[PDB]
Amino acid sequence: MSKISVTVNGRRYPWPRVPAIAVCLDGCEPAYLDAAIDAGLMPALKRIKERGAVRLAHSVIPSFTNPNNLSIATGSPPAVHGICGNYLYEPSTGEEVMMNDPKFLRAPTIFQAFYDAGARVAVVTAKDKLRALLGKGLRFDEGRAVCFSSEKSDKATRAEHGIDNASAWLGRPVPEVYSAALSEFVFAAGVKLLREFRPDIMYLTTTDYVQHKYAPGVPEANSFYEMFDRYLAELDGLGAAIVVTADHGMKPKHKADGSPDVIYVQDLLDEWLGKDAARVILPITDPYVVHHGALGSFATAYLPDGCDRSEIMARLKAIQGVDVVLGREEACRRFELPEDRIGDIVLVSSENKTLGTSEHRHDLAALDEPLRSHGGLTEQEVPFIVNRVLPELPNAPRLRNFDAFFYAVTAAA
Ligand code: VO4
Ligand code: NI
Ligand SMILES: [Zn+2]
Ligand SMILES: [Zn+2]
Repeated sequence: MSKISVTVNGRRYPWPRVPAIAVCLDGCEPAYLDAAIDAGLMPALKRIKERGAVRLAHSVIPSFTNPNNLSIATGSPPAVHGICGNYLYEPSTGEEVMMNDPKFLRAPTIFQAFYDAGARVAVVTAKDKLRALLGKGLRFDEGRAVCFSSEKSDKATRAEHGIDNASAWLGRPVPEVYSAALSEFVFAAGVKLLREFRPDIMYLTTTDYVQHKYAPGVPEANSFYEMFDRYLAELDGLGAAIVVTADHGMKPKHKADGSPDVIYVQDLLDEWLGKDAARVILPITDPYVVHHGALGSFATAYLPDGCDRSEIMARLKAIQGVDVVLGREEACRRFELPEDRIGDIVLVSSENKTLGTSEHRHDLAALDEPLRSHGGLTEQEVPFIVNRVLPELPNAPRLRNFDAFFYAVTAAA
């Protein structure tokens, strides 16, 4: 007998004999897990690590939520699926269109590929805009797919989500968006789906609310992972093959005084090239939000015609805090990004600095806690833990977070 498989974006996925689950712990710097385990708060993960396969994997660069979640969902980098930020910039017209609608996804998900082959597939996200992206190509008329978010769980319908009101179904209220509970709801939904729906393939993804606010090992961070461990214990106990990984890590990005340490890339380009001659894009989050939430460690810039790119790149690279400056061609090759959705230059900042646009209008420092963020090479390294024996499993840099499903189904097969 030849074995059954599903081929997705040039990778062959064996059919899982038991449910195959990937859990994306948003912003989970490996240190978070080390600290919670050391505090005796994660007995299940502690045992799973001991008896399973423990690795570190490399995220996609930019180490942001959407590019990484979509890489995990498709088993491919942004050069294939097309989601390399939160919004793209039109060189002419000067228009900014969003990178949140599914029509911008250019490759099928593993979920669709398995669904189309007859599998039972489940996707639970914390935020609803990711739900729509991740759910592309799923159908809800055969009782074989479930896809909803914690955020809009009470709005779920059979015809569009595969379930009528996930809040009522789970027996928990819709959580606050800015809360640990938004992620807890995902884990609880995942367990109930495993019990009652028995998916062949399931993805659970969360938010990095807690991680942006609290460093590894502080009480509020520890309590989050303590909470997660309970659900991990239940999933593991139910017999699923599980990969626990993250979309990206998290580092402190604040000066000694606790204020954001920022390099304002637009200001610098204004002086050298003329005001608004170039356009700096910060892919971390939506461009019409200004409350310190738009600070990450990766930026791209669209330069005016007939300017010296090589000269502009050399000046930025000389700045302390700017670790990597590359042209579109080199950046797309190196980070595996699509050329048609990236600027003329790509900038990556140092470990404890971020990249902003300009100081005129600035970015409003609203929340108190010292800045923590991601996007750079220093948030690329993520945990990759499997609850099965897998001695051949590679390690970083060969192992990617978007190998999660490949190894989940392999472990399940
Ligand atoms: O939604 V994010 O983990 O790129 O802040
Ligand atoms: Ni909850
Ligand atoms: Zn994230
Ligand atoms: Zn984040």
